[PDB]
Amino acid sequence: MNFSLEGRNIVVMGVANKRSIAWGIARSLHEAGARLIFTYAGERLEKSVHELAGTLDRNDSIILPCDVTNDAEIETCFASIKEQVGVIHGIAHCIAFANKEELVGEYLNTNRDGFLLAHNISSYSLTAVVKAARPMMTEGGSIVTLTYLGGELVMPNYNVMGVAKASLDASVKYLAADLGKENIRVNSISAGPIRTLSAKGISDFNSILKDIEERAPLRRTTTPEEVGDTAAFLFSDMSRGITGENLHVDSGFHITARLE
Amino acid sequence: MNFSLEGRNIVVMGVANKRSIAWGIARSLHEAGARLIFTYAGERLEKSVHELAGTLDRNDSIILPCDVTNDAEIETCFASIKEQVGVIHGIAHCIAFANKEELVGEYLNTNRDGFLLAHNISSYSLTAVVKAARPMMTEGGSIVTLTYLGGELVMPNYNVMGVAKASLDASVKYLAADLGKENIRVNSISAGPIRTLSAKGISDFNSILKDIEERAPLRRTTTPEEVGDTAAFLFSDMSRGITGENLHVDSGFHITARLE
Amino acid sequence: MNFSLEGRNIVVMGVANKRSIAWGIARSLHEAGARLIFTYAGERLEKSVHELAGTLDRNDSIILPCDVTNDAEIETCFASIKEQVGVIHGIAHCIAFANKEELVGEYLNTNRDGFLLAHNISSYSLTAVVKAARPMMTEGGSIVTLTYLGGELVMPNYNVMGVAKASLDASVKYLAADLGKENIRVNSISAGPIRTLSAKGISDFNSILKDIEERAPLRRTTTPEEVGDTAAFLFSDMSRGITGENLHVDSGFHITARLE
Amino acid sequence: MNFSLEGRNIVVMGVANKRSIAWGIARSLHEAGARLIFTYAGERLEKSVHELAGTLDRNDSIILPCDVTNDAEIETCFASIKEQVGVIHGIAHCIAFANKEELVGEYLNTNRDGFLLAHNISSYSLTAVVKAARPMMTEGGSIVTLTYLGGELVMPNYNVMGVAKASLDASVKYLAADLGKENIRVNSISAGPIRTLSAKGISDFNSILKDIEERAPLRRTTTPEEVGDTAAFLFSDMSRGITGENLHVDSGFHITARLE
Ligand SMILES: NC(=O)c1ccc[n+]([C@@H]2O[C@H](COP(=O)([O-])OP(=O)(O)OC[C@H]3O[C@@H](n4cnc5c(N)ncnc54)[C@H](O)[C@@H]3O)[C@@H](O)[C@H]2O)c1
Ligand SMILES: NC(=O)c1ccc[n+]([C@@H]2O[C@H](COP(=O)([O-])OP(=O)(O)OC[C@H]3O[C@@H](n4cnc5c(N)ncnc54)[C@H](O)[C@@H]3O)[C@@H](O)[C@H]2O)c1
Ligand SMILES: NC(=O)c1ccc[n+]([C@@H]2O[C@H](COP(=O)([O-])OP(=O)(O)OC[C@H]3O[C@@H](n4cnc5c(N)ncnc54)[C@H](O)[C@@H]3O)[C@@H](O)[C@H]2O)c1
Ligand SMILES: NC(=O)c1ccc[n+]([C@@H]2O[C@H](COP(=O)([O-])OP(=O)(O)OC[C@H]3O[C@@H](n4cnc5c(N)ncnc54)[C@H](O)[C@@H]3O)[C@@H](O)[C@H]2O)c1
Ligand SMILES: Cc1c(CN(C)C(=O)/C=C/c2cnc3c(c2)CCC(=O)N3)c2ccccc2n1C
Ligand SMILES: Cc1c(CN(C)C(=O)/C=C/c2cnc3c(c2)CCC(=O)N3)c2ccccc2n1C
Ligand SMILES: Cc1c(CN(C)C(=O)/C=C/c2cnc3c(c2)CCC(=O)N3)c2ccccc2n1C
Ligand SMILES: Cc1c(CN(C)C(=O)/C=C/c2cnc3c(c2)CCC(=O)N3)c2ccccc2n1C
Repeated sequence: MNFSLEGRNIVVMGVANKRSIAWGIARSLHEAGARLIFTYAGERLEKSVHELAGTLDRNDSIILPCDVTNDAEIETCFASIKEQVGVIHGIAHCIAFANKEELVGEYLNTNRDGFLLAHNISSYSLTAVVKAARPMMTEGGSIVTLTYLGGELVMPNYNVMGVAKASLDASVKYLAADLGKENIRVNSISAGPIRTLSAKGISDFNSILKDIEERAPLRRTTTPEEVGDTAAFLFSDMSRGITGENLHVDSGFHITARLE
Repeated sequence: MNFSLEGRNIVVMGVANKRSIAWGIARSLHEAGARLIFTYAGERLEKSVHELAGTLDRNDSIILPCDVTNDAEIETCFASIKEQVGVIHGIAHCIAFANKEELVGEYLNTNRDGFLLAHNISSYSLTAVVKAARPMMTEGGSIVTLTYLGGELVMPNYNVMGVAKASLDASVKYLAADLGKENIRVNSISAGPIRTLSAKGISDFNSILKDIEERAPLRRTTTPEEVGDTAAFLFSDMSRGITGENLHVDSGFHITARLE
Repeated sequence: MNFSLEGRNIVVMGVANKRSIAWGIARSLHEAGARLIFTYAGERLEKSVHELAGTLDRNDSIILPCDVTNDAEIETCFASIKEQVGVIHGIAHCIAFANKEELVGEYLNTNRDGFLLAHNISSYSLTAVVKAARPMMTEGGSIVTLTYLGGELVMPNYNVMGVAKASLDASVKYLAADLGKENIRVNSISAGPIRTLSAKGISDFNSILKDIEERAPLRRTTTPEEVGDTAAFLFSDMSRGITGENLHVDSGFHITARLE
Repeated sequence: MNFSLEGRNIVVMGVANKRSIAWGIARSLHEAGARLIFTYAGERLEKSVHELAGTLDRNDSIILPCDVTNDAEIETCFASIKEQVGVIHGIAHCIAFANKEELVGEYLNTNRDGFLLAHNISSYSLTAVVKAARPMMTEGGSIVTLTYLGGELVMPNYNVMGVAKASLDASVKYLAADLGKENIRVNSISAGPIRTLSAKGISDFNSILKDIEERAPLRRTTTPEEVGDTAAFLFSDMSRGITGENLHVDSGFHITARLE
C-alpha cells in the first residue's frame, strides 16, 4: 500500500476561507492526488470557495452548496456528487456551529434551543452526511471529522460546543462500528487551537496560543497543514487498520495537565 | 462529617415502578434520613409513584409532575418545591428516552428528529433541571445523574442512546465546573445493566446478564440497591471532594475487554 | 447495607506523621467503627505511629513494622495479623517512594535502578501485600490504594513516580479481576495534592496549591479527611458494586485542562 | 511535507523472524526510503535477521546486537550506530518479555522478580534506548513503541505484561514531554493481536482471533503490514503535529465492549 490518493474522490465539507482547517486538509489531499468535491454553506461563500479551489494545480474540483441544517440540501448535494463522479472514497467533515453568546462565561448560558442547534450542526450533521454518502461509497472509504480537547475535558468557555463535540466523538465510534463491515473507516482529528473564523469570539486567544507554545511538548501551536497531513494519512490506505480513533494533532498538548 | 442525609431535601426524578433505578436511589436516601421530592412524567404515573413513596417509613415525601420535554413543567415543579421546602440539597436525575426502533440494529437507524429528541430528554434535561434548581440550592448540594458504559464505548444496539449519554457525560463535567464555586457537586453513576422498564426491547437480555455474571470481576449483575447506596454516598458530605466524576457501579465490568 | 465498619479489621499501611494521607484514612475508618492495624516502615517511626494511634478514642489498634522492599517483613507482619485478629476485611495501601533527584527536571533523570526501585515500592508492593493478605480475607473485603493524576497525564517533575503510578493503576484493575470472585474489591483514590512528607522536594508547591484553588471546580485544595471519608465509603458495604475504579478526590481538578 | 523517509536512518529493535511486528515495520520503512539499522537480542538471531534484511531491495542495512537487560550492550550498539551513520532519525522499539508462567491464569501468578523483569524489558528499555540515542538525534526524530490494549483494560492472561505496558504507555507521555523541545516525537501503536513468536503460550489463540474477526468493526484481524504502514506515517514528517499519542491499529476493536 501507499500514501497516494490518485483516483480517490474526497468530499471536503467546511472551507470558509484560506484559514479554515478544511482548506489545510484540501491542500494536503490535493497534493496526494485526490480529486476534491468542496461543499460550502451559504450562497456568499460560493465564489470564495470556487476561487480558493482554483489555486490548486489541477482544475478538477467540484464545488457544491451543502447546508447541513436539515436533509434537503444534503440530498441535493450528494445526488449531484453521485451523478458527477459515481463513487465517493472519503469525506472530511469540518463543520461546527453554536450560538456565540453560549461560548462565553458559564456553560449554563446555553438553553434548549441553542443546545439542540449546536448538537444538530456540530454532531448530527456527521451522521446525516454519512447517511447520504453511504450508498455511493461502494469501493470502501474513509471519513474524518474534526474535534477538540474541550469534548474530553472542560476548556474555559467551550461550553455547549464541548458537549456537542462529546456527542460527535461518540457518534464517530458508533458510525465506525456500523460501517467497518463495508470497509468504511470513521475517525477524528482532535486539532489544537488554530486562529480560524471559528476562533473569533474567544477572549485573550493570544494568551491561549502563547500558553500552548510554552506548555505543549513540541513548543509550537498547530497549523492547518499539520492537520491536513494527518488527514491525508487517514484517507490513504496506509491507515486501513485504524477506525473509531481520535488522533490528537495538537503538538502534544493533550498529554499535559499544567505549565510548570 | 458523616453519611447522614437528615435535614437534606433531595429531588428524585424518574421513578416509574419498583424496578426503576430511581426507586433504588430513593430507598437508600430515605434510609439515610433524606426528605424526598419525587417527580414523575405522565399523569398515569402519579398514583404509582404516590403509592411506592407511601411504603417509606416516614410520610414526608412530596410527589410532583415534571415532564422535561420543554421548560414549562420544570418551572411549575421547581416553583412548588421552592414554596414547600425552601432549599434543595440534591437532585437524582434518572431520566432517559429515545425512540425504541433506533435502539435496534445499526446506529444509523436514527434520524435528526430522533437524535435530537434523545439528546433533549437524555442529556439537555439535566441542564434544564439544574437551571431551575440552582437558585434554590443555597446551602450547597449534590447532583447525580445515571449513565451507562455505552456512552464510552460501542455497546450493541445502544446506538443513539450511547451518543446521548456521551453528551450527558460531558455536560456533567461542564456543570461541575460552573457550580463548584457555589459548593454544588455534579457526578454520575455508570450503572451496569438492570432489568427495568428501560430494558424492555433489548434482544436476548438474559444472555447479556449471564455474560456479565461470567465476565464481571464480582461475578454478579448490578442491583438498584448497589446504585442507591453509591448515590447516598454522593449526596452525603462524605463525598465532598468529588465532583465531575463518573463512578462505575457495574460489578467491575468496565475494566474488562472480553470473557476468557 | 450501611456505612458502618464495626467488626471490620482494616490494615492501614503508610502512616508516617499526622499529615500523612493514611492518617486521614485511619481517622475516618476509626470513626466509622473499624479496628485498625497500622503498619510502618523503619524503626524510627514505631513510636510516632504508636502515639498517633493512641489519640484514637478506642485503644484497640495494633501497630506492626512492614517494610515492603522485599517479602520478608510482609510475611512476618501478616503472620502477626493472622494470629492477632484472624480475618482481615480491608487494606489501605498508602506507600510510595522514588529517588528524590529523579523527581526534579526531566523524566530522563531516572535510570534503571531508580526506575525499578520506584516500581517495586510504589507499584509491586500492592501486589505483594495482596498476596500475603489474600488467605486471611475469608469474609470478603476491600483494598484501597492511593494514586495521583500524574499517572494519567504528564505532571511537571512527577516523572518516574507518574510511570510507577500508571503501573499501580493497571495492577488495581488486574487485582480486581483476580479477586472479585472471592468478594474482594480493589480500587484507588486519586487524591489532589496535599502537603505531606511526600511533598517535600516539590518546587514552588505553594504556587501549585494556589493554582488548584483557582482552577479546581470546588475552589479548594484536598484534605486528608476528604480522602479518608471517601476511603470509608470504599471499605464499607455501601460501595459493594464498585471494583477496579479510580475515584478522584481532588476538588474536581481532573476535569479541567487550564485556568481561564 | 511528504511521506518519504529517504535520508532517514531508523533503528528497528526487535526483529526475531518474518512474523515479528518489527519486520512488518522494517518493510514499510524500507519501502518509504529509510535506511535501517536492525538490532537483535541473542547471538542466535544474528544470522536470521541478517538474512531477512538481505531480502530488502537495497543492501544498505546495518545489523547490530542489542540486549536491553542492562546498559552495556545498549552503549556498544549506539556507539557503533553513531560512528557508522552519524545521526539517528527514528527508533522503532518492538521489545517485550515476561516469564511465560505469569501470563497464564491469575495475574497474581507474578512475583517481585518477574514483575521487575517484565517492567525492565518491556518498559524501562524504551527509556534506556532513548537515553543512549538522544545525543545522536540532532536533526529531530520520531520514536515509536508497540503496546497492546491489555495495558488499558484487563485482557485475560495478559497479566503482568498488561501492568508493564501501562508503565510503558506512561513513559511514552513523559518522554514526549521531555523531548519535544528537541523536535523528537514519541508515540505508540496499540496493535491488535498478531500470531508472532510472542503469541506462543496464549491458550485458544484461534478463538481470540475468530472473535476479533466477528467483533471488530473492520471484521478482520491486524497484519504486521497495517502496523508497519502506520509506523511509516509516524516516522514521516506528515505526523509532525502528533506526539505522546497511542494509535490503535486493531481493526477498531478498541471501541467495542462485547460481541452482539
Ligand atoms: N479552530 C480551532 O481551534 C479548532 C480546533 C479543533 C477543531 N476545530 C473544528 O474544526 C472544524 C472546522 O472549523 P474551523 O476552525 O476551520 O473554522 P471555520 O469557521 O473555517 O469552519 C467551520 C465551517 O463550518 C461551516 N458550517 C457552520 N454551520 C454550517 C451549516 N449549517 N451547514 C454547513 N456548514 C456549516 C462554516 O460554513 C465553516 O465553513 C470545526 O468542527 C471546529 O469545531 C477547530
Ligand atoms: N436499566 C439499565 O440497565 C441502566 C443502566 C445504566 C443507566 N441507566 C439509566 O438509568 C436511568 C433510569 O432508567 P431505568 O433503567 O431506571 O428505567 P425506568 O424506565 O424505570 O426510568 C426511566 C425514567 O425516565 C422517565 N422519563 C422518560 N421520558 C421522560 C420525560 N419526557 N420527562 C420526564 N421523565 C421522563 C420515565 O418516566 C422513567 O421514570 C436512565 O438515565 C437510564 O439511561 C439504566
Ligand atoms: N501528597 C500528595 O499530594 C499525594 C497526592 C496523591 C497521592 N499520594 C500518594 O499517597 C500515598 C501516601 O503518601 P503521603 O502523601 O501521605 O506521604 P507520606 O510520606 O506521609 O506517606 C508515604 C508513606 O510511604 C511509606 N513508605 C515509603 N517507602 C516504604 C517502604 N519501603 N516500605 C513501607 N512503607 C514505605 C513511608 O514510610 C510513608 O509512611 C502515596 O502513595 C502517595 O503517592 C500523595
Ligand atoms: N503479537 C501481538 O499480538 C502484539 C500485539 C500488540 C503489541 N505487541 C508488542 O509488539 C512488540 C513486538 O512483539 P512481537 O509480537 O512482534 O513478537 P516477537 O517475539 O517477534 O518480538 C519481540 C522481540 O522482543 C525481543 N526481546 C525480548 N527480550 C529482549 C531483550 N532482553 N533485549 C532485546 N530484545 C529483547 C525479542 O528478541 C523479539 O525480537 C512487543 O512489545 C509486543 O508486546 C504484540
Ligand atoms: C480552540 C477554541 C475554540 C475553537 N473551536 C475548537 C471550535 O470548535 C469553535 C466552534 C464555534 C462554533 N460556533 C461558533 C463559533 C465557533 C464562532 C462563530 C459563531 O457564531 N459560532 C473555541 C470556541 C469557543 C470557546 C473556546 C474555544 N477554544 C478554546
Ligand atoms: C443496559 C442497556 C440498556 C438500558 N439503558 C442503559 C438505557 O439507557 C435505556 C434507555 C432507553 C431509552 N429509551 C427507550 C427505552 C430505553 C426503552 C423504551 C423506549 O420507548 N425508549 C439498553 C437500551 C437499548 C439498547 C441496549 C441497551 N443496553 C445494553
Ligand atoms: C502532588 C505531587 C507530588 C506528591 N505525590 C503525589 C507523590 O506521589 C509523592 C511521591 C514521593 C515519592 N518518593 C519520594 C518523595 C515523594 C519525596 C521524598 C523522597 O525521598 N522520595 C509530587 C512528587 C514529586 C513531584 C511532583 C509532585 N506533585 C505535583
Ligand atoms: C495478544 C496477546 C499477547 C501478545 N502480546 C500482546 C504481547 O505483548 C506478548 C508478550 C510476551 C512477553 N513475554 C513472553 C511472551 C509474550 C511469550 C514468550 C515468553 O517467554 N515470554 C499475549 C501474551 C500473553 C497473554 C495474552 C496475550 N494476548 C491476548
